[PDB]
Parts: sequence; C-alpha cells; structure tokens
Amino acid sequence: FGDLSGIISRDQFYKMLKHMNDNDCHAVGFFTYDAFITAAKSFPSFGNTGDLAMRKKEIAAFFGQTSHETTGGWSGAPDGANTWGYCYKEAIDKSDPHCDSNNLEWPCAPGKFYYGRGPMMLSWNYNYGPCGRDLGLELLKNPDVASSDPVIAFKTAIWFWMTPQAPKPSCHDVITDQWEPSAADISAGRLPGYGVITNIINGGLECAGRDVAKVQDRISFYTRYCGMFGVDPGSNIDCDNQRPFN
Ligand SMILES: [Cl-]
Ligand SMILES: [Cl-]
Ligand SMILES: [Cl-]
Ligand SMILES: [Cl-]
Ligand SMILES: [Cl-]
Ligand SMILES: [Cl-]
Ligand SMILES: [Cl-]
Ligand SMILES: [Cl-]
Repeated sequence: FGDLSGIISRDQFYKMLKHMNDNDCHAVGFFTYDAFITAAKSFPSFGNTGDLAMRKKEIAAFFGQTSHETTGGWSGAPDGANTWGYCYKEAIDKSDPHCDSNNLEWPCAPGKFYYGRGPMMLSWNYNYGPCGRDLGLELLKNPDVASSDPVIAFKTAIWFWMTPQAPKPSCHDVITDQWEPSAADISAGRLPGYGVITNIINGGLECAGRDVAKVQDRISFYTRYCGMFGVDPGSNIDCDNQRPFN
C-alpha cells in the first residue's frame, strides 16, 4: 500500500515526460520514476484515495500542474508544448532571496535564497520552513537539497500538494472530492475542479483572466495526461471566472 507502480508504470511516466532528457532541457537524468515512486511512499494517501479512476485523476492533476511549473515547451515544440514537462528542476532567475518577514514564523538563513525548486517550484521561507519540519530536513539552512536529490525534490512537491494553507484547501482534497467550498468560495466561482487547483498554486498571478496563457498550459498538460490514463478531466477545469484565494 502506497506504492503507485500499479497505477502509473515506468513506461507511462517516461511517455508523459517525453522530452525532459532532451538537449533543450536542463535537469537531464534528474527526475526518475524510481524517485517519484520512493517519494510517494512517504505520503500514503496520495494516489491511494478513492477508486481507480480518482487515483489516476489525482496523479494526472499532480503531473499536469508540476509539468507546467517545470515546463520548457513553446508553440511548435516537437510533439506539442504539452510534452515538455520537467525540463527544469529550479528557477532560472536565482537573484531573489524570497524572504518574507510579515507574520514571520520561519527564519531566513543568511546568504540563502528561497527561489523555486523541484516539481512544484517551492518558493519562500514560509514554504521551505514547514516543508522542512514535516520532512525532517533542514531546508531553511540548506534549501539547495530540494534540487540536488530527486526524491527530496518530489517530496517537496507532494508535501505542497497534500498540505492545506488556509483559506486554501489542499490540492489533494480538491481532486479527491473531499473539499467543501465555503459560500464565499461559491460566490467567488471557486467550484471544485482543476481550476481551483490552479488557483491554490498561483491564482493571484493567473486566475480571473490575469494570465490566460499560463492557465491554458496547466490545462493542456492535465487533459493530455487524463487521456493517457483514460480518465475524465472533469468540469470547472479553468479559473478565468474565479476570484483568487486570499
Ligand atoms: Cl502513496
Ligand atoms: Cl527510473
Ligand atoms: Cl499544448
Ligand atoms: Cl541558496
Ligand atoms: Cl485565468
Ligand atoms: Cl473517469
Ligand atoms: Cl470531463
Ligand atoms: Cl472559472
């Protein structure tokens, strides 16, 4: 129980991530199926909640979102932009420390930068802190471990997926039909669906029509992957008519 090898095979993993080992990509040989499988064993509920179709849809949504975060695709890329997931393992621009001091719980270590790392492009002291505590890693003091070890990389992404950050539910709860939207969520058009997941991850900079291009890219990866798993993507897939969470 908690081994996802029966739900997603090695062959499906590398077909999804068709171009991640290409010359045009940057984390060649870094993200492996073995690493993903190992990481997932640490979050037993992930990919093991609901019936077969639900389990597959969770994996499709997780890869849809992380593919976008790490994408190196472009219009006219070989086999389509939605085949270029996992091309990066961290932010290109590493100049910003990403240290937030408002309502500070999580100390920034001097000379350390909390730019995007790993499949979810985990950023900011207020993510590295609780993630490191939950995983037993000193991620604040050494945030580069999240991009030097593929299992750790995946564990940071799955941690993010599984962890609610009020008022946002976990991505896991949304995709497994466990999230009960508040009446504010409903009046805001945040209905359960992949669109809310986009909203959780980066809604402030993308949803309500703020960046249609990025949202469309998230959706293209997701629908491709759903087609490969033979599951239905569902409704409320877009977030252009949703207010961001805050
Ligand atoms: Cl699991
Ligand atoms: Cl492998
Ligand atoms: Cl596409
Ligand atoms: Cl650093
Ligand atoms: Cl949008
Ligand atoms: Cl289905
Ligand atoms: Cl559908
Ligand atoms: Cl919407």
